[PDB]
Order: sequence, then C-alpha cells, then structure tokens
Amino acid sequence: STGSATTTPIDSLDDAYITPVQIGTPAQTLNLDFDTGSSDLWVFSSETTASEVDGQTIYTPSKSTTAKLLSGATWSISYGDGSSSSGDVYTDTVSVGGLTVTGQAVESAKKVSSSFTEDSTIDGLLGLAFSTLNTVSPTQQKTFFDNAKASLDSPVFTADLGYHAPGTYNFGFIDTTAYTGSITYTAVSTKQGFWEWTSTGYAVGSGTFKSTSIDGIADTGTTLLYLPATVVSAYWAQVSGAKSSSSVGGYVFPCSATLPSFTFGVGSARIVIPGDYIDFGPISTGSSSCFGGIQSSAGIGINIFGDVALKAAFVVFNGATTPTLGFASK
Repeated sequence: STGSATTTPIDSLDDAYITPVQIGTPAQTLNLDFDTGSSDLWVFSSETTASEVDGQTIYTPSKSTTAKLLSGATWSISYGDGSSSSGDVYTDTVSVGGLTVTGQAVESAKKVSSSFTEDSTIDGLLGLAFSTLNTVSPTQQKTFFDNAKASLDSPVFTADLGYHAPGTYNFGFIDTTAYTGSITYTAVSTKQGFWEWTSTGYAVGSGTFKSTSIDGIADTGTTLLYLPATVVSAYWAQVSGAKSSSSVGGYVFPCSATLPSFTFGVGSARIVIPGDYIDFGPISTGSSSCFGGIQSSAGIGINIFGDVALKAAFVVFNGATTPTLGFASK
C-alpha cells in the first residue's frame, strides 16, 4: 500500500504545516501537524477542557463506531518550545492520503497549553519519530508509520515541504519526479528516538564549504534551523546590520537586507537553502527589524534541521531495519 497527502503552511511565514487526517468511522477529518521530532498522535477532542479550545476541529470518539478506549491509559508530553498536552487514549481507524491503519493509538487531549489553544489551525500532532519516544503509559504505543510499515510497498515516508506553498507527505514510495539529481543517503542513529544524522558541513552564501561534522535531527515539527553558535555567527556576520538580540530571543536583521543562502552537507552532496527562506518577517507588526530563520542551538542540547532546512530538500525517512535519511535538491 501507499498514501499521499498534501501538507499546507498554516500562515504566510510557514510557521508549521498541516495535513488532513481521517479519524474514525464515519471519518472525522482533522488537520494535524506531522512531526518527525515526536512520537505521539494526539488531537483536540470532545474531552478537551472547553476553555482550552478556540477554533480547532475536535475528534469526538463517541461518534466513531471504531473508537476503543484504551483502559486506564494516559499520556503527557512536553515539547522543546515549552508547550504541552495530556489526556487519555483511544484506538481508532486513521487514514492519511488513502493509507489506512486500523487500531492506531489516538491520544485524546484533556488539557493543552496556551500555545496550542491560541493556534486555531492545528487540530493536533501526528508524530513520526521512533516509537520509543511515545508517551503513553503504562504501555507505549506505536506511531502511524510504525503501524503502517509492514503493509507499505517500501518502508519509507517522504517529506516535500513547500516554501510559502503546499507540499507533500508520501508513504510507501519515492516519487522520482519530485526532486532533481540524485538522493544522497546518510546514516541515522535512533539512540535518542530521533531521525538523528550527521551533516558533513556548511557554507554561507557563495563562500567555500567548510567540512565539519554537525550532528542533528530532521524535525518537521520545528520551524527554524538551529545550529551551533559558531556556524550561526558565521552566517549572520555576512548580513549587514544583523545582531543577536537577547530581548527578541535571537538573531534579527534589517528587513531591507538581502540574505545570503545557507548550504548544508549530506555526505558529498549539498542542499542549498535560499536566502529568502531565512526571512521570518518583522519581529512585531510594523517593525523594520526582521527575525532570522537560522538560530543558535546552544542551550537546546541538540541541533535541529527544522522546516527552514527541510523545505529546501526532498527528504526520505527510510524506516528499513537499519534506518537512513535521504536528501535531494528539488
């Protein structure tokens, strides 16, 4: 089997992307944030504290003939941005782009933090990291991909995120028309539960590529590119007027700037992020100061190849017995 679904930016900055997902019988379609940095599929629901719902579409398990309550099970997650959610657990039929998993754990939120409430466009998350990170207790549950894997034509999914435009998540096949040149594959460590890999270096603009190992995670659920302070400083030093602002919370630059590209290495291959992808717009409405899309990972504890990086590539998440990641230009 295969599946193919379009993913759509939630706003004009590509802050996140949402993908329609069918849950239950009859189908209830919710727009979920596919997150390769976490491993829980959780949704706003009829059980979510009413004052914490503000415009989201909710899952109502009592209206699904296929919903089953997982007796006594709970879940609770905290994300890197400090947001969180928790609740109880159902299993139900879940379909993405024509691919169906029966008995998928659907984690129903009883509580969500303010950042989730305040974002009316995201109805929940669909985790695509390794199932070892799943937070269900007492017994951990499998991700949608883990459950679908054995049925797929090939044990892979691909992320093809758009710049200020829709893109595609495919399951079970590689669309050879979706990229230019070849896909370069690189090793993955699953030791921390992430799609963790080692980039072979970077370049700033037209500068010569610097060969250096940069361990990080491929994370569709993170907006920006977070890299070591050395790398990030080298990038912003090429932007006139750029500076790190502790009050804003990162590097800012004059909105009138022409930003250089940023290149990262995948083996001997190279992915070039255009300068425009690094512009995240005015720091506040009407400001002439803009927020940068490449920021320091210092104090996160891990480097993150988030959407800024991933949307410059066609990315293969290969879930074979020994997982790997593939990157192609597009």
